[PDB]
Formats: sequence, C-alpha cells, structure tokens
Amino acid sequence: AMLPISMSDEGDSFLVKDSLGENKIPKNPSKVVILDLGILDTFDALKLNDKVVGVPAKNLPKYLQQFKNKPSVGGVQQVDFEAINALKPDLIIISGRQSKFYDKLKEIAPTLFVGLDNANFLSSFENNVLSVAKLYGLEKEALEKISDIKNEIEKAKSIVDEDKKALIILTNSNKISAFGPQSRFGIIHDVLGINAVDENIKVGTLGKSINSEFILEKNPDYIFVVDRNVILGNKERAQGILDNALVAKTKAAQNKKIIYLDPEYWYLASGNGLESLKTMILEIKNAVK
Ligand SMILES: O=C(NCCCCCNC(=O)c1cccc(O)c1O)c1cccc(O)c1O
Ligand SMILES: [Fe+3]
Repeated sequence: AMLPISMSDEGDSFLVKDSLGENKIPKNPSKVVILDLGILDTFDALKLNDKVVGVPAKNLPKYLQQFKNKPSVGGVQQVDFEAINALKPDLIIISGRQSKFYDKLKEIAPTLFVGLDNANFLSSFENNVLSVAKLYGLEKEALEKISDIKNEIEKAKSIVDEDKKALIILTNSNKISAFGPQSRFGIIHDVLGINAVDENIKVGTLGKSINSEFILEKNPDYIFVVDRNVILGNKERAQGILDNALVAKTKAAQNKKIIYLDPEYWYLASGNGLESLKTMILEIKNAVK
C-alpha cells in the first residue's frame, strides 16, 4: 500500500508527511500551484478557486474551464519550472506524473503528493481530499461530499449484472493494451463491482499488449475503451482500430457495449475530484443501467 498523507498541527502550519517526503505547510495557503487535475476540481468543489495561482493549461480539460485564465505552469508532463518559480507559490500539489520532479519542485515550495493508490483507491481518495480540506478548515464540507460520492457508488454497484464481464483497454497509436483490477483503471472492477474477463491481467500504468484475437478469445460482455490518441493529439482513433471482424464477433460488439470512456477523465486521471469522480461513476453506471 502507498503510504497515506499524515498531518500534525503546529499552530500557523501543519507538518505533513506523504509517500515522497516531509513538508511544513502553512494553514490556509493562498498561492497554490496545482498539477493534479482531480485535486484542481476538488478546489473548485470546496470554493477554493481564488487560492489557485497556477495550473497546467496545456492539458486543461473541458470540465475545468473556470481555470483557463490562471497562470499556466505548462502541462501534466511538461512542467514549466521557470513559470512556477516566478509565481512564488506557498504550496505545490502533485500526483504521480510529477513525482520525477519532486526535488526540483521542493526547492521552490513545499510540495504535497496526492497520489491515488491503484490497489486502495477509495481510501487514498478520501485521504487526499481530507488532507487538502484540513489545510483550509473544511473537513466538514469535504466529508459531506465524500458521503455523496459513496452514495453514487452504491447506486452504481446495485445495477451491475453479476453474470456479465468486462475488459478494459487502452488504444495508443494503432496498438491495444489491456488493464485489469488494481491498474490505473482499476475502479471499474475494484470499486464499481464489474467482473473482469481475466483476473490475471495484473498491471499498473502500462497495459498488457494484446491484439483483437485476444479480445475475441475473451469475449467480454462490455469493453471499456480509453483512447490515449485523443489526449496526445494523434490521428488514430479507437473506433477505427476496433472496427474489424474479430471484435465484431464479441458479445460486447453485438450488444452495443463497446464504451468509449472520456479520456480527459480516465486517462488524465481526475479521480481526486469531488465532482469529476462522480461524473466517471455515472458514466460507468449509464453504460451498464
Ligand atoms: O511518468 C509518466 N509518463 C512518462 C512519460 C511518457 C511521455 C509521453 N507522454 C505524454 O505525452 C502524455 C501527455 C499527457 C498525459 C500523459 O499521461 C502523457 O503520457 C506517467 C506516470 C503516470 C501515469 C502516466 O500516464 C504517465 O504517462
Ligand atoms: Fe501518460
């Protein structure tokens, strides 16, 4: 299990420890640079928009356009260090895409890691949201919105067909990769209760390389597709890649249950968002119901 964030009070500040390090964080930070898109959505949900001073405008999705005029600190992968240091932030919030920059970010300001644990999603989620809320004295408000997400998950779980099984795939250029329980798309199986076609696909951020023959051999009832081409701006599109005779023979193809999930939520990985996680839950739910 990834280590949780832990905090202790010290008057004007908290001493915070997370899986990457220790940081003294001031209470009520007022210049926050946010590189995790989910947490950025949680700032919105908690009415903390005016605290944010930097965002990754190169990867800002459609549901986060209230932050389009914030100063840009680049993208989720192409972090602009000069821009960040010019802002003089009091806090920088990252997730797993930026852990490789942690030392460099920590020289600028205290840097909090809000990674989602792929093997312990819901527990991680709650700890990331509550830790942020504690910085601002908003635990109460955050608890109430967490309780809303939990109720949405119960509604989604309750309509799931225990007989039926699903395969999760990612399309990049023209190649296909598969993901299963405890991967970066694990919540489909782990939280929402959808049975997997193969429990033995045991993967993290990088998927198991397969072809359509595999998909047909497994004959899933649902295929959930995340198209990485949309995010990277490639020409290739999963609808094209999956239009072939082998995929056409699956029960998923025959029942219109090939589901193209929005990659601005699933791939860009906005699960730390109090509203964005809800939208993703509903998207699974309305696809299956
Ligand atoms: O460290 C990571 N990738 C290494 C670099 C790959 C280099 C190429 N990537 C892109 O152009 C890109 C752009 C936006 C979002 C992304 O996730 C991207 O991978 C990484 C970590 C967790 C999840 C990911 O998904 C990652 O990638
Ligand atoms: Fe990536």
